Amino acid sequence: KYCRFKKSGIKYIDYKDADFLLKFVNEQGKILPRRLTGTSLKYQRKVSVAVKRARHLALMPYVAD
RNA sequence: CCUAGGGUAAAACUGGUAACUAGGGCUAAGUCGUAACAAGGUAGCCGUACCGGAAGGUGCGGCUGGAACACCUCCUUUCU
Repeated sequence: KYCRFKKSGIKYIDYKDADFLLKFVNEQGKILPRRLTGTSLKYQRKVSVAVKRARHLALMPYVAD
């Protein structure tokens, strides 16, 4: 129930990795709540805006299944 | 020359009164409806706009000074 970004030394969230951005998304392409992943709020905001940036850049789908 | 008094002109303050007219408090509790008090039978109230014999109704925003119900779809992590 810890933060995978506070445990490691990662300070940025890249959006050009569709394979890496699949760990914070639902099975149908929805952002997972930070309660299930233990991520702090400061990094949850960043991962949410990164997911949205990937959706805009057409690396992750809006409506998936 | 000065100045009491008198005349004249336009204003300011204030009192009384007036056809008609708006609202307020009581009287015997007359006529019409039941708007609020229980979730008052459409939750209530506040600001505002429109409308209607009347209490009032509706649109937008805000509050609980409202009752009854009221824990969860994903289970766990590697420098991307």
